[PDB]
Amino acid sequence: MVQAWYMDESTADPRKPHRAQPDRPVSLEQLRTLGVLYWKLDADKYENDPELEKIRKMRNYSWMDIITICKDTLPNYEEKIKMFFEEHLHLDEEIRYILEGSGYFDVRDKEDKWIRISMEKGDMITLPAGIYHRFTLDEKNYVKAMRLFVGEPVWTPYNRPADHFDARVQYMSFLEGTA
Ligand SMILES: CSCCC(=O)C(=O)O
Ligand SMILES: [Co+2]
Repeated sequence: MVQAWYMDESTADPRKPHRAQPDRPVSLEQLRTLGVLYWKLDADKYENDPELEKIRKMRNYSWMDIITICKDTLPNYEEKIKMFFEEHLHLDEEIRYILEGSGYFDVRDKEDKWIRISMEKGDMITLPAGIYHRFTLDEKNYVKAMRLFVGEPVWTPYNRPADHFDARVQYMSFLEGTA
């Protein structure tokens, strides 16, 4: 199953796992209290998968494309991966389905402590509008992912602090309502 954990107190080498000691694993159930949802799919079938279609229709993920984060092939690579990793939020869901490779999504918990979520081939995640998060490659330095969106996408990150947005206010209101 999908692995998530609280992080250690080192700020060095962000692509390493940074597991807290002793281990403090985080379950899919705890992630749901943060509004973070997850599905496991057969990523070999991504071009034609009834199971992905079910999720997309349920959630109205009407838009998708594919992105490959590779030191060589990605245009403006160095600036892009810097922007992914700055703590930020969006006014829309961030939905990513890992087709190849791997990476980490870090998200803030209810006490603003970092949880690291390890995403691998087959893993699909949605980070709710308003959640503070960031993304980094892991030490394998490669990921290929499907991006999905509810309608035509707007990718704009708002780097923390971004507390004034309605999407953030509504998300805080959502957090009051979960366990
Ligand atoms: C695994 S997708 C690459 C990261 C990304 O697209 C983002 O942080 O917005
Ligand atoms: Co983001």
